[PDB]
Amino acid sequence: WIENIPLAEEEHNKWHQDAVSLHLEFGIPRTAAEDIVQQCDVCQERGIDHWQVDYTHYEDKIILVWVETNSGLIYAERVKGETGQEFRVQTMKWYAMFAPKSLQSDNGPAFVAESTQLLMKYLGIEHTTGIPWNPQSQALVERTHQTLKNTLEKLIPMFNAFESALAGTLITLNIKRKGGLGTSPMDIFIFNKEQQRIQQQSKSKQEKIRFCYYRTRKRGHPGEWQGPTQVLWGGDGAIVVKDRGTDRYLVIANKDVKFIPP
Amino acid sequence: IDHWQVDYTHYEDKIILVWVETNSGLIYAERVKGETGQEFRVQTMKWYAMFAPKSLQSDNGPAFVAESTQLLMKYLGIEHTTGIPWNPQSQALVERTHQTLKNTLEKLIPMFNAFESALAGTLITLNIKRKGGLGTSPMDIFIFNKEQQRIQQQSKSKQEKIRFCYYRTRKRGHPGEWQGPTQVLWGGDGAIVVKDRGTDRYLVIANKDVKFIPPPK
Amino acid sequence: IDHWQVDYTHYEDKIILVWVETNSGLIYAERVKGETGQEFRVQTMKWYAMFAPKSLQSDNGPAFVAESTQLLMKYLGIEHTTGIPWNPQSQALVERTHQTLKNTLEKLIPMFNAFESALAGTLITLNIKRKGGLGTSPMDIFIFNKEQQRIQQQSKSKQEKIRFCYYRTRKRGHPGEWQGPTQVLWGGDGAIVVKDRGTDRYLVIANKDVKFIPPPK
DNA sequence: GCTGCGAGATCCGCTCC
DNA sequence: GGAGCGGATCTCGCA
Ligand SMILES: [Ca+2]
Ligand SMILES: [Zn+2]
Repeated sequence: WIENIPLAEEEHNKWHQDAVSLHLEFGIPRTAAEDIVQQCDVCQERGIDHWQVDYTHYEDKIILVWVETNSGLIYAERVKGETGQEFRVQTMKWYAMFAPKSLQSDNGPAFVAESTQLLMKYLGIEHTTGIPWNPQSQALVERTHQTLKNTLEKLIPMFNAFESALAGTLITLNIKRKGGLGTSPMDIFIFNKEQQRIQQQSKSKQEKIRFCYYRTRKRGHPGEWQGPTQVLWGGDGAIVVKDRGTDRYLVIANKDVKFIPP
Repeated sequence: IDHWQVDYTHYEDKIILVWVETNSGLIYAERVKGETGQEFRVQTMKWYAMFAPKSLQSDNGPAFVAESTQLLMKYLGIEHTTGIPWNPQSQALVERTHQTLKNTLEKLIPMFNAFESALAGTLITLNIKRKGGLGTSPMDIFIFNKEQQRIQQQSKSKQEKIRFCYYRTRKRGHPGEWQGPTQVLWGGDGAIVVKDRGTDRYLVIANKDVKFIPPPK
Repeated sequence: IDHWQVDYTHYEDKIILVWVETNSGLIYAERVKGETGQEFRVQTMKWYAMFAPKSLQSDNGPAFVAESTQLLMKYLGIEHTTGIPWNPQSQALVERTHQTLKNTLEKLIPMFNAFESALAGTLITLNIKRKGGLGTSPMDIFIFNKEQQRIQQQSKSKQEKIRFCYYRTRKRGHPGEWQGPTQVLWGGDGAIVVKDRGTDRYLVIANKDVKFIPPPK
């Protein structure tokens, strides 16, 4: 946790990994990995709970597409109409069973409305609307629709309706399609939630800013007290701080820190 | 382990179907338009899409007893049993969940304006605000059970290694011949312990004079 | 034990260097011509001539920080820190000592013509007249601290006895786990003192919450 | 119609006092 | 259990 932060930072400086890879490798919190990645000047100059929504039709019926950037999870459900009210119904019914944090979409008649933004404001999940001019996004969106629509005709004859094939497509994609060590995309999502839940136990007691002094040990010589430095994250007797001089993250034991009243 | 149940409720001349879990307590709600079996079939397959059950128990229904329905449920491979449940625990859980959801939905009336939005919002509130045990949501305990069963099923991989190794000793200031092959007993940092056949004695040998070989046929 | 602090004071355009001690409480004041590095080193050497300090604290000052000063201090080989002491205890002690010495010096200025003789007489009178408790003068505490620092004392710490036991922590009547074996420190009546490995903090555990390890048979 | 060799160190396993 | 002791084993460099 606290101890391996500089190791992750220097590894990312060497190789320029991503936040998810750093989290899976060094075990650092996802927030810390995101902070490290975002602060990279080269990176400034793809993640969990990040989804994309696209519109498609088949046999003159309305269907919505929800593609997860990381877990490769696809979800769909029948939609009566493209109006704003029905669109909101589907969007928040999507949150009924999922807990995302980011979402991207294009411009549409039901995307923008006087009540659409205020409704998502209550949910609190950040959403960005823009034009996907990235060639990677263009080629990634194309394959998902073909993959989901190819499985439709493989099970039409003995299913009664199209909404019946709606669940069959999800069964074909999210249940049987497996990579790695026989891991399904839903397995990836469920496992991701496991390590995602851990950081709540730490951030629950960390929601109150504190200033503290730090002391640098050099060959067993305490030297002096230095600070003040903002406490980044807490640990079992270890505290990580930012050095103003060397611009590096340092780890100090709990026996060389005091409390400064606000 | 992975038991599910179905129950319908009537409110304001409308029918709401509820999926209930016994061991964990998952609750799901949906608005059933008509009593035709097509709606029940599509709801069941949507549930199979969004959930991975192993056992389902339910009462009798006008559309449940149909050859096509049994054929479809056997196509999905799930099991189902007929007859009214006689377990008081299941009845108590179902009644408590139904009364709680009814109370929550009737309390939440002024906040919404639409209907489908209202049902899905009630689903959100019931599935999120329900804190059981150490503040665990029903979906949270469900994913806990899934990850626990997955890790207990996959834990056998780390146990089936039984790798083989060679070893050699220093005699009269010079290295000896590569004795083996043999199966390692315990391997830690710096050295590993092995069983010798010449003297039937345990010997600890460092990593600087060993070789690692997969077990033979 | 044997904690010292060095400070400067001004009186009638005269610089006086003062050493304040915590355990013995003795004040040592001398006259310094100027707050230069070489003279500061000379004064520290004069102070070290009859005393053997172990812990020293200093405030901010240009003479305190210097490459030659730090080399000389490492020549001393004594645990000392230099910086800005914001601890209220040290500041309060030093200001109280300064106030006391300022109050006391003006009483014996007239009959003693020499300033050095006057300050020596004042400090002599203070350390021979002022007594606390049952009549404990500061040099008695100082010699007690000095005689507690015998080299032969450290070797007399293990005659025959050494034991081991477990310990469990209690939080509002709810006990914890045994935390593994740990080394004992001393055996009291009704409770014992142990050292934690995770936090390096000394704790006290009741006898009823401690499981004794039997001696080898 | 024929050819490698041993001196000088070092321990094991032994038995005997 | 201490004790020395006979012998198998090792490398290297003559040309
Ligand atoms: Ca020759
Ligand atoms: Zn980077």
